Amino acid sequence: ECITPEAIFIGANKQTQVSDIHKVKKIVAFGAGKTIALWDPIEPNNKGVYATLKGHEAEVTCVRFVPDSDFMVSASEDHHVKIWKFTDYSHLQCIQTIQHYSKTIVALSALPSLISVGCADGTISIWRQNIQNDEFGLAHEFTIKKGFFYPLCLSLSKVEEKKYLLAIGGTNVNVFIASFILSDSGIEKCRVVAELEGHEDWVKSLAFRHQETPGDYLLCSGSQDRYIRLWRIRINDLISNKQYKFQIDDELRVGINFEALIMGHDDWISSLQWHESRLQLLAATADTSLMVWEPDETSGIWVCSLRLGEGGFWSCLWFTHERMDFFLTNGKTGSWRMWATKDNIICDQRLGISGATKDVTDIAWSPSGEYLLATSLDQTTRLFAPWIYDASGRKREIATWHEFSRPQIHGYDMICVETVTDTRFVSGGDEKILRSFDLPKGVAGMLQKFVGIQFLECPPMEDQLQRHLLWPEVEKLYGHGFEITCLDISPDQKLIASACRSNNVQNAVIRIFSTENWLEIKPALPFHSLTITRLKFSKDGKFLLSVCRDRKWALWERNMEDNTFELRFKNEKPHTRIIWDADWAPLEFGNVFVTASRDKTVKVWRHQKEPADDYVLEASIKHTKAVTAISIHDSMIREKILISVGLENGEIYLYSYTLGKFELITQLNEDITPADKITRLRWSHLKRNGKLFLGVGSSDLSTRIYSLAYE
Repeated sequence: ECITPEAIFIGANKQTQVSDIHKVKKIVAFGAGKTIALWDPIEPNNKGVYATLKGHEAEVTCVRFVPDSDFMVSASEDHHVKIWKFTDYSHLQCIQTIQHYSKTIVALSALPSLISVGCADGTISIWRQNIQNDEFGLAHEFTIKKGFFYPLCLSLSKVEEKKYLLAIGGTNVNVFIASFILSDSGIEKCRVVAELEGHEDWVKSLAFRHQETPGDYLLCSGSQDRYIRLWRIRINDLISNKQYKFQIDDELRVGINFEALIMGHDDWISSLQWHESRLQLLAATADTSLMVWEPDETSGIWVCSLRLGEGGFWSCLWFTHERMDFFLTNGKTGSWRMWATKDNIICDQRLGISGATKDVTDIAWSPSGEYLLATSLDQTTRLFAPWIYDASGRKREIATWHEFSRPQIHGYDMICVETVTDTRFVSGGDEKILRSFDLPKGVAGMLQKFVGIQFLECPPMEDQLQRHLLWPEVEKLYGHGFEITCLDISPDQKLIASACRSNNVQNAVIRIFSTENWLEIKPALPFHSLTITRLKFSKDGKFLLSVCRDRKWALWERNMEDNTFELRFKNEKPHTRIIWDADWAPLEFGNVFVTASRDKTVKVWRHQKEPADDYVLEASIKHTKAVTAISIHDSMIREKILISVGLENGEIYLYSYTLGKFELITQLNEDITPADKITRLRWSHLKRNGKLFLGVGSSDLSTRIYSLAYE
């Protein structure tokens, strides 16, 4: 019936220009994979990322809000620049795609009706939007003819009406200042006027400050030489030592001069944010330092008034709310850290957002269905759960989801996870090893307090997730040099089934381990196939389903006394292409399993004793793209079964299936689905708040939660 995007967990890209914040709305927009994630940093219920803007075909690199407007500019490694416009108070849509560039866009800077673009081929362009429509047209572009120079940062400043400055920093030790004038349908008098020198390495961040005092404002530059330089700009009323004068025209005379030097002892300068209207400077560095610099009240020299954090920080943001001011910054794990201060004196850390930075490979709910696990190539296993209760046992108005634990942070290329119990899980990958972990005492009391799972003031901070909420490894299992591809637990939680793929010599094999003694049950299952893509124990544990890349499926009958297996059913032409995923249906529906294949079809297989004893094809359904994930809900909804279907391009479908007929409940709106391959779909056993819950992992970089309302 009704579908809600409950939660989106996606990590922030690691570039210095990826993030920005709307001055009026306080909405944080940052590049996250191919998408632009939107975060309300001060939502009353602590909601994290609530939407991801799709469109770019490669990693988003720059994001900037057009000041005093409803527009937003973004850039990507796809060489494109996109113009977005607000449709409601919180969401935007793409209105223009600039395909003028051949290499990655590196820097952006925006002012009302103006955009400054920097490309990795050396091009610097000025775009101003037409007045009739909202389309942005190329006004003029040029190049700094200094070898293979290309810009790494840009900053615009409106000096007077129709007259602008453009700061350029990149692969050069000098800050280039250009000046142009606004004219009918473009610009003129655009040339480089000054080369502010002083830095000793590449300039990585630039930012002009606004004119609180008419005609006298500041420009801060950050370099890879660990320093920040402050430059004073004046107009008409100007005067070692140096000062770079130039004329924007026969009636405007600018004078720039060095004013202050800061830091120099905390690695590269990652990001610099001025604050409106106070005269303070926020700086993020590459050694995980976030500092506020302001001129002393007595001596006037610049001095650090606040220090936060300690790796590295890439971007930082700054907004004021309720007489306090908030500091944002993203780290190596793609997580946003946040602080709040009455004043530069006191502060406390506020709840942030988190997510993977590389493709999400697998997910798995706990047997109870109260939390979700997800692994990523970013070498982390992450646990997400809803914040249902406050500290007093009262139920929160909205149960927003958060990462409550990071069981693993140093896992080499995991591609599969599965929960043994509510307190233990197993994980594997190309390590050629299978690791199992227990739920520690700390995480326990936290899930019990805020999530209600029975067995501080708010969910964890990034500090606690990186080195306190790790699960202790309890068991090492060796595949004897064979890479793992997937696994499953028997319903009784007494058996592991590990799928190991072929080394192009020996074929695939299924290894069975006991959860009690963690010893292999030695009759290993061989194959005439190379890569098993998914194993699944039947609901009653009687059979072990198998699907392979070479288009086959095979059912292994279980001996309930010896815990051994014997091939009983097989099919060598059930599908035309790779079978990516399979899942059983509730026994109350029958003896049924479903397959999903690269051949774009989902097929249902029901057991029949009639001639012959075998699982035969019952129904099929074709799609537009390859089907990569499928999940049947543990319970039955409206006397039928509920099937979620994930495609290679990110689309998700929800079906109700009865004997011989599929029924499209709905295709999830294109604005809430992932932007790439769904790697796993998993319903949650739990029914809560009259809602079913669906967990999704994708090459998006994201782990997403959806709800479905039935009764």
